[PDB]
Amino acid sequence: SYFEPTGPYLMVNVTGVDSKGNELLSPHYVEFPIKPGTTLTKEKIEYYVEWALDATAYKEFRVVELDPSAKIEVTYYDKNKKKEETKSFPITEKGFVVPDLSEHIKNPGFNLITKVVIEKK
Amino acid sequence: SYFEPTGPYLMVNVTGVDSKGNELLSPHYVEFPIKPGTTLTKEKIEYYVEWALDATAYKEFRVVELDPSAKIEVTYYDKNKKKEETKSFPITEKGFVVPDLSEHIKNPGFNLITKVVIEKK
Repeated sequence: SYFEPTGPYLMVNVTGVDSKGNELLSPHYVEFPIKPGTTLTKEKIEYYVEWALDATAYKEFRVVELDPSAKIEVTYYDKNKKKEETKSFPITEKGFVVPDLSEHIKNPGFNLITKVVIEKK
Repeated sequence: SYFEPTGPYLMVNVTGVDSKGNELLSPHYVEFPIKPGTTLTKEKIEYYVEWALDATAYKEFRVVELDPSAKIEVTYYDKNKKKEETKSFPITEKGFVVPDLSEHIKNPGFNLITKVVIEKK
């Protein structure tokens, strides 16, 4: 889309590095629409980062591992409290259900800013 | 300096916003040399962010508050473990003493990536 997204979305900002820590790919920005009620698990997230890398020179690379301390975070301004609120969700096999924040913001961006180790298959 | 810094440094990456959350200033990158043994406290850190804003249009603005969840973080590759290690330090009045990581890296960058609320004096 050319315009601001109309609903919740997953914003993937990933830095790709090799197994020795050398940066291969700079923070690459990609948006994916998501809907409240969806369960986001570790495998689904890895699939979104592979999808993200498809727009790069590293489209055929295997994603070895995501930084284990990586979390999905959403920040918004609560209008009724006049305060900024930030929620964080862990990336696990059980996963978490995407909440509906429409009461505060119609197009919340769920952020995944992390480093990923990649390698040739 | 035009070249890569030769010793430890504090890297300030701040986003300035007003009291309603409007972004006034985009992540602004500034480096300050620091030495192991120095105690970095909340007030010293606020002083570094004011110093950082002096390079911007918001040089006369008062820094109202730093995001309370902001931490100072340093990431490096431990050569003997062949693993990346990340250390985080809280921003408090007691503060923390800057460690000497020269065994692993000669010019570690202590990162402060946070949002700060600013206003006219």
